[PDB]
Amino acid sequence: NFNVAHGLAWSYYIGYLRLILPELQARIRTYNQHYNNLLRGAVSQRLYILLPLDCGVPDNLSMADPNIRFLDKLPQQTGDRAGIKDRVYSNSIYELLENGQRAGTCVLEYATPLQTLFAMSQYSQAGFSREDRLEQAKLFCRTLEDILADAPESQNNCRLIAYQEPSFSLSQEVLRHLRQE
Amino acid sequence: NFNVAHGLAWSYYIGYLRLILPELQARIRTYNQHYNNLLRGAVSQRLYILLPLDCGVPDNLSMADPNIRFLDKLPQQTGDRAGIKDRVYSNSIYELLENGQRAGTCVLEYATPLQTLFAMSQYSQAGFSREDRLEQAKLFCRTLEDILADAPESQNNCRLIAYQEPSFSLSQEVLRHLRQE
Ligand SMILES: Nc1nc2c(ncn2[C@@H]2O[C@@H]3CO[P@@](=O)(S)O[C@H]4C[C@H](Nc5ccncn5)C[C@@H]4CO[P@@](=O)(S)O[C@@H]2[C@@H]3O)c(=O)[nH]1
Repeated sequence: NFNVAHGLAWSYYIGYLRLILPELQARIRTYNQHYNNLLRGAVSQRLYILLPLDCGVPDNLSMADPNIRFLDKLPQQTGDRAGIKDRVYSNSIYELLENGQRAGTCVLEYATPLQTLFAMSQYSQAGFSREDRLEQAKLFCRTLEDILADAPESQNNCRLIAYQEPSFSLSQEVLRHLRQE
Repeated sequence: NFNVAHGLAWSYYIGYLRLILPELQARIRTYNQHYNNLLRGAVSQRLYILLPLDCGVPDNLSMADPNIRFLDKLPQQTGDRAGIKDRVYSNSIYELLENGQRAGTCVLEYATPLQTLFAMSQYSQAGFSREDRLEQAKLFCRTLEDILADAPESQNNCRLIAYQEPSFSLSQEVLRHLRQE
């Protein structure tokens, strides 16, 4: 089933990352200056993209880790897309708690296509086993990192976080990446 | 490359159609009663989905046909999705002109995944020829009509319009479907 992950990786890039990454640093500037709390840390640059290989994508991040808490939204990006006037691209800023205190602030979300690889394995008519799914989850991440390696839109404004669950802390996995910068 | 279209069809269903179709008749009710012009035709039920097999998806429908004109937006649907608080699902209402007069009003848009099959054929690193693309465009449409055939969310609130360009009128192709109901 090689082609499934390949197509979803190209779709994620073409349909989302190449569209929102060019305007992301500008949107974070705007938030930092005009909407961020005077007394709090600037939102970090770069979109943090969670890639659970078990494809467990909760809709609420706080369900993954209590130490990951919704703070605010960036200014919305809108554009005409395929006959939709003002299609909305929205992103969410999280606080990452270390010892019940804020250790960092970033734009953070899951790669939605993985929620879709999950659903596809659950639907009989899709013909996609749960074995197929760990494999295609890996291929999706690889394909996406190859694409971004050559992408002119990734000018260091995007960070992939791939991880496997065997006590594992997501907030710690994000802070580990966030602190490399 | 069978698996490319298959995955994008399942993604379109899981990631969009199964989420927005259940709440679509309610959203059209609301528009008809509270926002539609007193003196104009009700917006038709059902989401009209354009499926050009040449995968030519302009962002503005008026570029496909001057007789297809943006009228208004439905009320926005929002929900937490994969760590995005209040991700926005937006749809656009078009007037279909026959003889410079309104012959019909419907929620109308292109299947975005086809814009993506187009882009994929244009990018060297995707490894996807323009021959592959007409084939995968056909498979996408088939896979999608099989999915919807069994879908509990498609309770006759969704209409696929597949078409090939060889004078062809899109507004006439939409009015032909719209008038079957
Ligand atoms: N027509 C129409 N189709 C839609 C819409 N929303 C989703 N889909 C389609 O549903 C399938 C799976 O959706 P998913 O969330 S898993 O994947 C998306 C995720 C990412 N896009 C975004 C956008 C905003 N915020 C965050 N990410 C790229 C990827 C492909 O996005 P596309 O636009 S190219 O098409 C998808 C795909 O086929 C919509 O509003 N209109």
